[PDB]
Amino acid sequence: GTLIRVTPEQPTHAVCVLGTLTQLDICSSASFSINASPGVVVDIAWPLDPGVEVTLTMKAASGSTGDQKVQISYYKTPPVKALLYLTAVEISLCADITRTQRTWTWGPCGQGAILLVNCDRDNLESSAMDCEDDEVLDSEDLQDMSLMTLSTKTPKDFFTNHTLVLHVARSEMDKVRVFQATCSVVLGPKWPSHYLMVPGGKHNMDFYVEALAFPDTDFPGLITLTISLLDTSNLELPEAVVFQDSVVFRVAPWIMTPNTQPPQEVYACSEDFLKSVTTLAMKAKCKLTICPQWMQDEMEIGYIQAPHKTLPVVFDSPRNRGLKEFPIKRVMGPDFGYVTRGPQTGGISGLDSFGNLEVSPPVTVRGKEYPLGRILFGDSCYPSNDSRQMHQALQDFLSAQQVQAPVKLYSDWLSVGHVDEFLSFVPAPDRKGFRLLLASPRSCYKLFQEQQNEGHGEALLFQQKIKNILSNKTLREHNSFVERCIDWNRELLKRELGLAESDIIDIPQLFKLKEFSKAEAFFPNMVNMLVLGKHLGIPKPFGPVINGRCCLEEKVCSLLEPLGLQCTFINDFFTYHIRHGEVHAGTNVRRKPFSFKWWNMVP
Amino acid sequence: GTLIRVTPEQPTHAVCVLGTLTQLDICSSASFSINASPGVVVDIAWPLDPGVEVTLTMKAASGSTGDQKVQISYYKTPPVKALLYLTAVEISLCADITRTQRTWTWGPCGQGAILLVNCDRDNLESSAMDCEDDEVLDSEDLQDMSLMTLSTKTPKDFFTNHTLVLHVARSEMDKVRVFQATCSVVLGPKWPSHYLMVPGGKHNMDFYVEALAFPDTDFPGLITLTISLLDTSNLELPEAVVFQDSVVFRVAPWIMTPNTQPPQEVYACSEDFLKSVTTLAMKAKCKLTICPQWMQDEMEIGYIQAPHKTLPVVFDSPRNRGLKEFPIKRVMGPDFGYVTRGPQTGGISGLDSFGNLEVSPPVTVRGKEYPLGRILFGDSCYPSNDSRQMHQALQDFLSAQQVQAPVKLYSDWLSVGHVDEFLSFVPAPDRKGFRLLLASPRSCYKLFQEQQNEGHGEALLFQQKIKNILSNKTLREHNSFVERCIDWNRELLKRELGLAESDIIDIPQLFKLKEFSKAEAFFPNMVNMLVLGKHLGIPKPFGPVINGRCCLEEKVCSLLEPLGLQCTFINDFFTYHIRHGEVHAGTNVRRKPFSFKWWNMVP
Ligand SMILES: [Ca+2]
Ligand SMILES: [Ca+2]
Ligand SMILES: [Ca+2]
Ligand SMILES: [Ca+2]
Ligand SMILES: [Ca+2]
Ligand SMILES: [Ca+2]
Ligand SMILES: [Ca+2]
Ligand SMILES: [Ca+2]
Ligand SMILES: [Ca+2]
Ligand SMILES: [Ca+2]
Repeated sequence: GTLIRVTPEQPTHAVCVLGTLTQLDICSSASFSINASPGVVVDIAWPLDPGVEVTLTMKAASGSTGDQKVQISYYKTPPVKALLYLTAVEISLCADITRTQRTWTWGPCGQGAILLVNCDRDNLESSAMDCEDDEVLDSEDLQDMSLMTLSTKTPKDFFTNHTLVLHVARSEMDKVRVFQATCSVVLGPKWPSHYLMVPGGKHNMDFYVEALAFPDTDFPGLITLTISLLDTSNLELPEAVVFQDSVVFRVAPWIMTPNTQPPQEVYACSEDFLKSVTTLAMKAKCKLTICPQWMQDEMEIGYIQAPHKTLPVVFDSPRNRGLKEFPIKRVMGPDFGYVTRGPQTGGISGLDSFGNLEVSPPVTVRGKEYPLGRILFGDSCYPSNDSRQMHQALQDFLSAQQVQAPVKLYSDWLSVGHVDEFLSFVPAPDRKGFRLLLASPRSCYKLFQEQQNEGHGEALLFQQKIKNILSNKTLREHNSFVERCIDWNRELLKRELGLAESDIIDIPQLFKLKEFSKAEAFFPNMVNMLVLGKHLGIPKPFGPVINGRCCLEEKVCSLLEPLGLQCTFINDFFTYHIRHGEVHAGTNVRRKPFSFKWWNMVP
Repeated sequence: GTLIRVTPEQPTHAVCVLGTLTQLDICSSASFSINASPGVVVDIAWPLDPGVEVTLTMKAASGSTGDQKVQISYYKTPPVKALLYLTAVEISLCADITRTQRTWTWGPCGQGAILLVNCDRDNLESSAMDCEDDEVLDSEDLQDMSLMTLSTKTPKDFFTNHTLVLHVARSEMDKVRVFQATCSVVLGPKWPSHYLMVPGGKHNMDFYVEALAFPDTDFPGLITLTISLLDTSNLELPEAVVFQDSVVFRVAPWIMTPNTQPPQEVYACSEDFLKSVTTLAMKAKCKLTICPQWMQDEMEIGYIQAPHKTLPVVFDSPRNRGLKEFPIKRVMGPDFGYVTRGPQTGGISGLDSFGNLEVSPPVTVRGKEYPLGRILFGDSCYPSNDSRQMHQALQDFLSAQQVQAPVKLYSDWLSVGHVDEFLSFVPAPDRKGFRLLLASPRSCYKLFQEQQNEGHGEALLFQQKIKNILSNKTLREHNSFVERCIDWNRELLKRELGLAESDIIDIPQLFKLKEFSKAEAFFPNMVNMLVLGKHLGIPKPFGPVINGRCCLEEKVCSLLEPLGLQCTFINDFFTYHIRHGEVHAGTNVRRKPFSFKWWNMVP
């Protein structure tokens, strides 16, 4: 908004940007009438009372300075004319604010452009994320960036006495970079403002914007870019600002992908195990990449999305065991982004591994819908000197991507400590579209007791007989405490995901307590499975054999077959189980991103 | 929520905390009926279909373990009884959540206790904020803290096999401390969890909680304290959690105090100037403290408030000139809190001085009400190599106190750079309850021109004559650019405070451009005034003398008299004006805090 003050002493000269509101102070220097050239529209809510509001609007840009005029006449005495020469310009900075009112808003009916972190590597043969320099080295790189467009409509000579400057706050320049195209940098970590070399008349200049940081504890994730129109007419004074406009970009969050999303690519380490996963992949329709152990624990493949582009992004875990380089060389690349968090030289724990990191399927909870589901990750029930957690920097980061609003589950009771070890999700053809698989000691005691009741108490696990497993009073106590622990999470998941019992399938699974009374799988942990659509790669439990078949496998089939799930039991025993993890821990999946556009959520 | 599983194999034993929801899984091990002792109420929404929900509620705490029982009978065959022995306890952690549903919410109808930073010094003769140690050294200190209360109702022997532990996340322990009273620490930066020594029966233990950090960029300002009930019955297993409850405190923000709040105490430095402010104070009803120059620029007196207590808190500016120690020795003390921000060894600017920091009066803006008004502070219109700003750490801090939602105004055009130099607010007996005073070159040219018209063009400012001031073409150009700058802010303030023109009074004030074309006051800056209720201490302009009186003083009186304001013109010329500041820059005020409770705002 602007208030021009006019005077009989002499004429006023002023610019009006189309779309702003220009009022007029007629009273300050001195009844009155107003007449203006045809291009000016004087609405006028005359007596010389200062409560009278007089606005001026223009419809077309001027073709020449002082193009349009307003004449205010003051009247017992003869008239006194105060003159005002106006020049109208179009000054509009444009973005994709309708995601295909200078505030960013969530929702299908909100407004605000979207910006991707340029955290992938389109560059020829380098090893750096594209955004860690001040150059656009490849044409393909521009697809990842967001287009912003300055449009001006001015007289041929306007920029004789005006300059436009594009700028970002100092607090946000470390998070964004802006290239101008005919590509060179105009804004970035080094430069917060830049004078545009614009010609008079009708012009358009394209800018390409990338982000350099994902939202975090210290970054809500909004970047503001402003254009300012400056009067540089009087050579003995500074620039005076005449008009300021600006777009607000929101930095796209890193988004995770539940087991219910159609798989696209599988990952593992390098013999018979390797072959069975390679059969599942080929059935699941996805391509396969291999590495020459715990491919689950070191990385998590998410994605970032915007109306113009969407690409997968690896979340490299701060645990830095043998697979440490795999995310930065093999996965990162063209349309494959990269993020990491946490201390990299050491200072982590086992809950920092990404088998401790999962997402739920889309869910609705006492009204609040979570279209991308909710990150699940494990920790203790309270902090003590013995208790473990995922590092605060990872928790903080997942929360700052506000979209899959994380839930803390209880995993510290397990030796290894991964939510993976007691839970999985699977597709289902009805009811919310999935099932929760929770590991269940109750279920396996039931199954074994029924087996001994039907006469098979001499049947051998692995070698232990059913009769002995059930009579073992310590095994039972251990598995009761483990039931308490899993049950605590059952109810967490129930509350935080809005699940009912009919959303949940118990899978027979027995546990044992070992070092520091932490829990480990008594036989191969079936819930630690690889979900490749409806083709499931479950660990071979090597269960009691009744009627020419493992009664364990049989029970799971009874449970998952009627959901249209096809169970394959992979042998991972000497290769994986005895080393504290299973099929799910020896693998990873790239899955299809949600169709639902994260920015349409109202978190 | 809890789901107890009952079995014919043998009786189940379980605790139920009053106020939780206990359901029953009758189907897992195996028509049926339920009968329970009188203390249990079985609502029951029978056939043995697993879709049948069976909850149990208790009304009184048990007097002894397994006090209450539920008997589930299974029935062609004769009955099979599964038994369940329940023990009910009261476990309730209490706070002042109704500020005189385990989420903190803003508003007159929301919920959540409030926590003060213990940033004052009640301690005898020390020099440290109370909260920088793990001791409560004085009884008086407990008034600043918030009371939390654990109530238990259990059988005399319950804590034979259960322990309660109080805890805070590791991410929040550095921001809170908790003392237990009969006072010693149980939680804090060192300790995230603690085992409570509670006796069976009916007990209550008081805790006293203080906060150690104000909300900031890295602290939204919520602290969560949780109690956990742990079963420690089986000596060969870890503790199993049975019940978790928790209160959420919000850390009270630092709140600033507009010129419209009744003054309580004035501050200055040590001759005739000093005496005139001492007359104004004594009329304004407030006490006076003095220091043996720019008392405005180094500190800002705000306050923190909670239902139990409210105290003033100094905001010591990172500029560290001669007055650097004044906030930490003279102001800080009993019921006088302390905060600071920004780099303290150097790395600041003049916009960092707190004459660059003001608040508006309470205001409403296109619907959104701001009951505590809005922080105003100055910066440039865009960032260049020459432009100045208030340090990001100060801006970040003021914004994180979400309450007086800051507005950036344009002050970098002034030499010194303070919003103080072009604006003040004053009480008014009508219309929103105040006036905005903006400095106005327009007004003074008008006044002088009218004076020369009425024959006084030989009248002497200071020595310059009116005739010459008006004929001076450079003075005029300078004052036009300065008008552009003040006008830019007029409209900012109009938009961001919802002001209309009738909220604003122009005060005649002429400026000159000097070093680097920055602006300074041509004569004593009248808008830089000390507002002590309705008693105003304005700088003596030493204006042209007409009719035995400065026509400048006269104009201001014409302007402020009819608002019931009493102008006193203090001479600060050789003492203050010639050193780049005025009365407002040579002073400070403690003012009465808003009656409106900040937590009732919906920011
Ligand atoms: Ca680049
Ligand atoms: Ca790229
Ligand atoms: Ca890594
Ligand atoms: Ca790309
Ligand atoms: Ca994972
Ligand atoms: Ca203390
Ligand atoms: Ca205290
Ligand atoms: Ca200081
Ligand atoms: Ca106190
Ligand atoms: Ca101030």
